Amino acid sequence: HVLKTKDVDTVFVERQKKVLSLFQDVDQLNTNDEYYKIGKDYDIEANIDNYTNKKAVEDFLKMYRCGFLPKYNEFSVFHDKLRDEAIALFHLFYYAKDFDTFYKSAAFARVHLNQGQFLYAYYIAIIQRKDTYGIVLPAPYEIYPELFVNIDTTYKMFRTKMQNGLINPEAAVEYGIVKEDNHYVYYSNYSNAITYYNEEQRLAYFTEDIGLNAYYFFFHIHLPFWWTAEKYGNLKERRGEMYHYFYDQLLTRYYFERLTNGLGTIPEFSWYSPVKTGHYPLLTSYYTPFSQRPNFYNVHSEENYEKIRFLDAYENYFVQALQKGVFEGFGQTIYLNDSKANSFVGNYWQDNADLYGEEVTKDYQRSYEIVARQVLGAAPKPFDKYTFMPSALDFYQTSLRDPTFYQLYNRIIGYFNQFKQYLEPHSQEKLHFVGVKVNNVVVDKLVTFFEYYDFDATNTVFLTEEELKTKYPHNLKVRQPRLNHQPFNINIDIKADVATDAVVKIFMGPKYNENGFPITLENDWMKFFEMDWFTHKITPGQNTIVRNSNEFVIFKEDSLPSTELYKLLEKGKVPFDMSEDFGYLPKRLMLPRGTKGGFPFQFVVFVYPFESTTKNLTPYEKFMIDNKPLGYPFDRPVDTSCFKQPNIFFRDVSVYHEGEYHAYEYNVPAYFSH
Amino acid sequence: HVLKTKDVDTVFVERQKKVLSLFQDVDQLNTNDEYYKIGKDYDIEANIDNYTNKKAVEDFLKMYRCGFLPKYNEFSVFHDKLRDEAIALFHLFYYAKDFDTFYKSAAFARVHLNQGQFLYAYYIAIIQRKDTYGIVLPAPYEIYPELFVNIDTTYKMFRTKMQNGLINPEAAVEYGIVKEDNHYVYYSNYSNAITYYNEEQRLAYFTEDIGLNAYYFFFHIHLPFWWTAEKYGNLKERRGEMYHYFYDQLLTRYYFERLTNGLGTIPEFSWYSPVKTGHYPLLTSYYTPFSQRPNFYNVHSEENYEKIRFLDAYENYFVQALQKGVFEGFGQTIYLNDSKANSFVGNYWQDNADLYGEEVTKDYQRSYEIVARQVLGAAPKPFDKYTFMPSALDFYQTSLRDPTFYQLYNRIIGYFNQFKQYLEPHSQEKLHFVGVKVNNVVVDKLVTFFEYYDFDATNTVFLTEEELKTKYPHNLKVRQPRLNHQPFNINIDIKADVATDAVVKIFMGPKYNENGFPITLENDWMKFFEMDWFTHKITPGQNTIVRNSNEFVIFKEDSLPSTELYKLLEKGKVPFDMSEDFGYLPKRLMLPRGTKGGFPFQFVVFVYPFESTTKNLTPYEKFMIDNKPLGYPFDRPVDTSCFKQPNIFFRDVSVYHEGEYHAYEYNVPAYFSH
Ligand SMILES: *[C@@H]1O[C@H](CO)[C@@H](O[C@@H]2O[C@H](CO)[C@@H](O[C@@H]3O[C@H](CO[C@H]4O[C@H](CO[C@H]5O[C@H](CO)[C@@H](O)[C@H](O)[C@@H]5O[C@H]5O[C@H](CO)[C@@H](O)[C@H](O)[C@@H]5O)[C@@H](O)[C@H](O[C@H]5O[C@H](CO)[C@@H](O)[C@H](O)[C@@H]5O[C@H]5O[C@H](CO)[C@@H](O)[C@H](O)[C@@H]5O)[C@@H]4O)[C@@H](O)[C@H](O[C@H]4O[C@H](CO)[C@@H](O)[C@H](O)[C@@H]4O[C@H]4O[C@H](CO)[C@@H](O)[C@H](O)[C@@H]4O[C@H]4O[C@H](CO)[C@@H](O)[C@H](O[C@H]5O[C@H](CO)[C@@H](O)[C@H](O)[C@H]5O)[C@@H]4O)[C@@H]3O)[C@H](O)[C@H]2NC(C)=O)[C@H](O)[C@H]1NC(C)=O
Ligand SMILES: *[C@@H]1O[C@H](CO)[C@@H](O[C@@H]2O[C@H](CO)[C@@H](O[C@@H]3O[C@H](CO[C@H]4O[C@H](CO[C@H]5O[C@H](CO)[C@@H](O)[C@H](O)[C@@H]5O[C@H]5O[C@H](CO)[C@@H](O)[C@H](O)[C@@H]5O)[C@@H](O)[C@H](O[C@H]5O[C@H](CO)[C@@H](O)[C@H](O)[C@@H]5O[C@H]5O[C@H](CO)[C@@H](O)[C@H](O)[C@@H]5O)[C@@H]4O)[C@@H](O)[C@H](O[C@H]4O[C@H](CO)[C@@H](O)[C@H](O)[C@@H]4O[C@H]4O[C@H](CO)[C@@H](O)[C@H](O)[C@@H]4O[C@H]4O[C@H](CO)[C@@H](O)[C@H](O[C@H]5O[C@H](CO)[C@@H](O)[C@H](O)[C@H]5O)[C@@H]4O)[C@@H]3O)[C@H](O)[C@H]2NC(C)=O)[C@H](O)[C@H]1NC(C)=O
Ligand SMILES: *[C@@H]1O[C@H](CO)[C@@H](O[C@@H]2O[C@H](CO)[C@@H](O)[C@H](O)[C@H]2NC(C)=O)[C@H](O)[C@H]1NC(C)=O
Ligand SMILES: *[C@@H]1O[C@H](CO)[C@@H](O[C@@H]2O[C@H](CO)[C@@H](O)[C@H](O)[C@H]2NC(C)=O)[C@H](O)[C@H]1NC(C)=O
Repeated sequence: HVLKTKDVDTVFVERQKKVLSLFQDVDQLNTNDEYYKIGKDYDIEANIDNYTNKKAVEDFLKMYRCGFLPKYNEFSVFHDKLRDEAIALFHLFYYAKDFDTFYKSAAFARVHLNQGQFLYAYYIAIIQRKDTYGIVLPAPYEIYPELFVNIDTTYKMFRTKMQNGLINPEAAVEYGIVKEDNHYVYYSNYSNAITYYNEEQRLAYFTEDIGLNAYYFFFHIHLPFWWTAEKYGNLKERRGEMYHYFYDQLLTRYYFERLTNGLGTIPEFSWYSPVKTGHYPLLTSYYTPFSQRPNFYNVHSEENYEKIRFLDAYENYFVQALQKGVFEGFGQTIYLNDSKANSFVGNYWQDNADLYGEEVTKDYQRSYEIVARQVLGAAPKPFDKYTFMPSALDFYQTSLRDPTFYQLYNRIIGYFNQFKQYLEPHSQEKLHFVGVKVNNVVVDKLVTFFEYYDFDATNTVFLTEEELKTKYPHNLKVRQPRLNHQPFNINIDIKADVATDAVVKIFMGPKYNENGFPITLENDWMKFFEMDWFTHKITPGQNTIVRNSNEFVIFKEDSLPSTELYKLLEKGKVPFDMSEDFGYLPKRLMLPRGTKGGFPFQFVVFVYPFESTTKNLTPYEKFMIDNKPLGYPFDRPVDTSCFKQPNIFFRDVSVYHEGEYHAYEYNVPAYFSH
Repeated sequence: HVLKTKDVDTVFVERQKKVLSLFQDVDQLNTNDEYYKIGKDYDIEANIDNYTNKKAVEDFLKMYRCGFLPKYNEFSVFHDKLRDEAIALFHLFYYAKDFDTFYKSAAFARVHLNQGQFLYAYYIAIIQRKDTYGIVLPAPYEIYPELFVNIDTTYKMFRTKMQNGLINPEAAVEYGIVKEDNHYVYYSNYSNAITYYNEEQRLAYFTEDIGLNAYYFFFHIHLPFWWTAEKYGNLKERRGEMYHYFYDQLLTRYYFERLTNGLGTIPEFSWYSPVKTGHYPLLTSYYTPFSQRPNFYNVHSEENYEKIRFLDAYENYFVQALQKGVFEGFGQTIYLNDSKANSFVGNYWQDNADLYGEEVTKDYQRSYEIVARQVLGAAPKPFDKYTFMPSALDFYQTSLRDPTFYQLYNRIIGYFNQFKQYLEPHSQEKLHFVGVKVNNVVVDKLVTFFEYYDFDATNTVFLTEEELKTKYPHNLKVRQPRLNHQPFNINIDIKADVATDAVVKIFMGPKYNENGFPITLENDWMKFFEMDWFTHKITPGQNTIVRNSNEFVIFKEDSLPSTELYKLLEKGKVPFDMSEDFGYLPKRLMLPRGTKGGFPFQFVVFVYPFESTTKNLTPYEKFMIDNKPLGYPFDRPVDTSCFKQPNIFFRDVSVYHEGEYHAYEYNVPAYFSH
């Protein structure tokens, strides 16, 4: 298994090394590094001519002269002041006329501003600026290790750095601390191996997977809710569509993990009753432990009355719009069948900039999601604008760790899916592919297993004045057994009459509902996980297609550590996926953990005529190369019919799991010491 | 597989035919039957000299002159008036000087009294009277089909009888109605195939198994809570022990079923909060449907205020007694270490006759169990002393159907197990068998599966005047897939120093807790299901014991329908087990349904010195042939020690399940019509 690579020129390489020079030892400043001198004395005012937008720069300066979030404090985009500052900073980065002015602005920020705040605006700018297109971003877990690993292993790294090494390596092994080469390796367990407060803990290997969490972070920085989608041209008109697709797909995938663990559907809650599923983040900031929400949390308390009424009102509005058939307000009146209605509900639920026709949201345009994250996070109200007790719900990099995150968005998609039943359902004729028929589909054995995975966590530690004189160590390694599966083929048999360009899609869906009974397309159309999308020229007669799971376009390879990125740069290359598909879900997670006896699911292949791609979303996500609605044909209900189309095939499938069932078993000292 | 038989003489054979003559078409009277003429004119008063207790007879006559529960009304021993009348009836039967007087009294009852009331006292008298010892009892599901099969199938039988056969056999098949020979067979689903109101429904194949339920009914009539245990001699002093053992074992067996179904530990509840798991009995009486308790039932309502205070007080008394190290009241002072302590707590929790040192319980001796069943049953207060809306908790034959049954007794055994930690824990020395060592234990593959089981359900129907002139039809058969498992051997390897008489016990226990983590003997000693108990002579050197599951003494063969009993009688024979082990749990249920991949458990063999059997309980249950406390050595905690005793062995074991996972699949017309 070789990783696909891509060729880059000398300019790109030079810009790549520059951006990476600002992603090192992020919680500390190195006066020996070139960036410190540049950044410390950069005069934004004096170079105001090197920015395409003078107003944005002046607003930044005006804001900056008043002070920004101090260093070391936690930064969260869900807090007004912090967000506005971060956004002003983003504008300073985005409007730099050229890479050089941008780099200097970045260095300025790195030296003067809050590390978290800088990293946030930095990450987004690299994604948004045209001149940095293709630039490979370092893994978020490598940049925010304190957000991707529990305190028990963070504390072990702290103890190692404080002791300046291992004092008794033979004893350290019993605490998962091993030395390999010149690296210190830390075997890190998911939380279900240290605390089991509720049954949802059984899903910890999935909800705490660094790749899954990185995936949500990438989703957000690819296109922040506070920013307009203008830059992406077409996506703007299809933004709400993308919202639905992303969350439906994520919720459905999470649902599958629940199913193979016997946890049933995503729980429903009320803002007027205790929230059943609590959550205890084993994370910490530099000033406080993350807030905890005990099981059966009394959410309807005096501190949340007003917020709950707002959330209620927000839901009420939508439900009433569905009833009367029209969305009023926001400067327009949309009937449910309007051609922009789909984008409206999506933008409405997310309360994004595009809902208002602006480039950035304002503080007074209150958000359902932000307020809901606030009350579900269970944190006491902020001490002040710059100080708050964070919860898993305050970061896109830790959101998926909280069971209520899925419950919140499942509630939202719940309404979105209700809205979809008011639309014209897909007719049997529009779904039919005259001349095309799928005679059979055979799927190879589906097997999951846990496999060790390492990543650089050195950013967890603080370097010595002497250590800063020499090259960075990239000394610490965090090792966790992560979910994965064996590659598998899908053999498709297609009997055709005429020759035509066809599109073939591969989905994965449940076979039974939570109670073990047969699924129903009428109520379960939204439970199909899109796995593949590709064009294929169908020749008259017999057509045999073989798609290997490693080829599914929906997923990407694991990221490589910054150190391997450099070696690859010497060759004038960059990982293909890491550069162009950084937002895709890691392929090692395309399958939910199976069971020893094999858990029931079904694959489905659908092939339809290839045609218009005039309003595709390639500038956003590469695989979106058609005009059909995202998730087609499971994007909305379908005109109930008891006789399936010949161009769609459903194949039963079983997901088995090999090796140790529980991930923590691979971190038992007796085991890894062999 | 041949069923063990037993030889019986002419006297026995004649009495067996007499007792069975009163178990036919029980809801109807046959004036053509000999018993009718006998019973209709039998004069109890005139024969008073034929009973060994004249007071008992006069009390029955005095009571009977005021009236008894009318025919067709539902009978339940949990209602005062009904119980008192039944007990008087039981005394009339128990004190008959000889079988003939007994028979005539019974015939009198069958003609004049409420069917259910009669069957109840009849069943018990047959078990208690010395001259009827060994008499075979008909299966309870054959006598009370309307309490062992849901109404959907009962209504089908009614339809068949009203039509006097099938009007369209070909159509009837699609509804589970089939004709085989001269029988009408009805495929009957467990409730989870028709309504899935909560996750507990997943357990319906077990909680509704007719054998499991019959088992509870037999436990009761064997020795009612309202009767003293005097007749059984030693049982009286060890009654409490027997109470703990019966329920703990049953709760543990049920816990195993939850485990392989991902349902965790037995839920805990509060009398002051909504009861989470509801229950919908798909049963009916002749006047009303059974009462239903919806999920999240508001149990703390004005109707239950006083009852709940009584229940709370009952529990407080016990908790405080434990805290102060002594039980006070009920005519004595018992410190926790008193030899009479164990029986006191069991008799206290059951509020039985022996708690008071009386023959039978009185109306004012309020029962925790009866009141708890009253409020958990959720039925509205009784219309009057003879009329009430029944719940599954009003019958020993339907109790195991209701999830709260296990929650109630789990709560009670929880208190019993807390009491046991105040006693002297078995020391390692007493557990040690000097010179005996179990080197190894090997268990054959553990495999479960569903298999069709039939029983006579003709009592569900009413016969015609003409049909009554001829022999009873035994026309209707109920067919259901019931749990079962393949036979398996356990090879025990023992290394002895000298020769001795040893006792060997076999238990099945969980391997992991509900969260999937290792079990702990300090906290899970009460979770070991006793499977076998037998004496074996040990010779010096190497010993090898091979026990087949069909040999385990704790279980019994399934019961035979009454028609088969007659045929066997012609040869002067009766089924061995049905005769003297009717109270045992059906062996086809000794193993919980497994999983396709195999669910983890562990078998443990323990061998100790065979000695004293002075206070054994053979008169009650055959297998209780020792002096040791029931469930030894897991009858109480053990002096925690990380080093295993040589004479005890634990072996990991996996229970797989073959064929269809869901029982209802075997009742699908397309399936059984082949
Ligand atoms: C415990 O607990 C407690 C309780 O809580 C606490 O306390 C707290 O504390 C805190 C802290 O400390 C505080 O705060 C702080 O304060 C301070 C002071 O204040 C004041 O003052 C100021 C100043 O003044 C001045 O200036 C101005 C302008 O701007 C003017 O106007 C005036 O006049 C003056 O003048 C002067 O100036 C100068 C001096 O400085 C010179 O030039 C001369 O001298 C002249 O003359 C000011 O500004 C203020 O103001 C305010 O206030 C007032 C009243 O009072 C008013 O009127 C105003 O308006 C204002 O106010 C307000 O407004 C509003 C309201 O309505 C709001 O917003 C608020 O409130 C405000 O405030 C006063 O007066 C100060 O300074 C500081 O600041 C800082 O921080 C912040 C945040 O926090 C920011 O924003 C800013 O920007 C700053 O920053 C900085 O720092 C930090 C730390 O802290 C950091 O992180 C950052 O980064 C930065 O850094 C920088 O700086 C520093 C110093 O400062 C240095 O050091 C550094 O350096 C480094 O680094 C670099 C890089 O970057 C390198 O290169 C090097 O090398 C190294 O070295 C840098 O440079 C703050 O704010 C408070 O207050 C308290 N609270 C209370 C209640 O009290 C404590 O802390 C604790 N403790 C423990 C231990 O934990
Ligand atoms: C709708 O809804 C409504 C509402 O809920 C309902 O109503 C109800 O109904 C019911 C039912 O019907 C009712 O009840 C009833 O009533 C009746 C009447 O009463 C009256 O009367 C009586 C009687 O008297 C007499 O006797 C005595 C003695 O014992 C004396 O003393 C007197 O004087 C008299 O004498 C006379 O008469 C006689 C006749 O009888 C003769 O001998 C001569 O003539 C002389 O002179 C009485 O007892 C009563 O009393 C009472 O009351 C009073 C008041 O008024 C008082 O004072 C008293 O004390 C008494 O008691 C009381 O007490 C207490 C109080 O505190 C309480 O506990 C209560 O209250 C009581 O009451 C009167 O006066 C009656 O009779 C009836 O009875 C019956 O039943 C029961 C149960 O229920 C029982 O227990 C009994 O025993 C009886 O039984 C019977 O019947 C049944 C049915 O019913 C059955 O099941 C059984 O088994 C039995 O049977 C028998 O008999 C019959 C008749 O009756 C016949 O028929 C039969 O036949 C058969 O048999 C065999 C088989 O087994 C064969 O063999 C043959 O063939 C066949 O036929 C048998 O025999 C009851 O009780 C009520 O009341 C009502 N309620 C109201 C509010 O009103 C309705 O019903 C509905 N409907 C629908 C449709 O659903
Ligand atoms: C009054 O409200 C209107 C609309 O609600 C505001 O107009 C918007 O202004 C923003 C500039 O911040 C534009 O980006 C939008 O396109 C405008 N939308 C509409 C519908 O006009 C207007 O700014 C408000 N009045 C004032 C004085 O600000
Ligand atoms: C008052 O109550 C006491 C206690 O319940 C009764 O005493 C019992 O009497 C019976 C005689 O039938 C004895 O067998 C018991 O051993 C006694 N128990 C105790 C604790 O003493 C007493 O009989 C009752 N008195 C009356 C007049 O009914």
